[PDB]
Amino acid sequence: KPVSLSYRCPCRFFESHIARANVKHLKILNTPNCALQIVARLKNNNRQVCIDPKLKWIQEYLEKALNKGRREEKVGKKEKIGKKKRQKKRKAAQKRKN
Repeated sequence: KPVSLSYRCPCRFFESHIARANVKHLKILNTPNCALQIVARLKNNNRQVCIDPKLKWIQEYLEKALNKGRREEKVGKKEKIGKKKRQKKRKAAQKRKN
């Protein structure tokens, strides 16, 4: 492979052999808009490593990661998260009664 300019994400390219039974505390790194990085600590090795996002057991975990890396895609319609610019959208829930 030729040497790229300086494109680099927090984690380098991940391992497509890592197992769920071989991994410890598992986290996904929120990159620049990079390939979501599954950062894992190896259960036996103790070493930090990244899991391949396309791994068949990872795809399931990815769903979890998708629930983590969620932006203003819906957020229902009663929750006005609040921004610091413009805010031309209005999500009101003035019917507080339950």
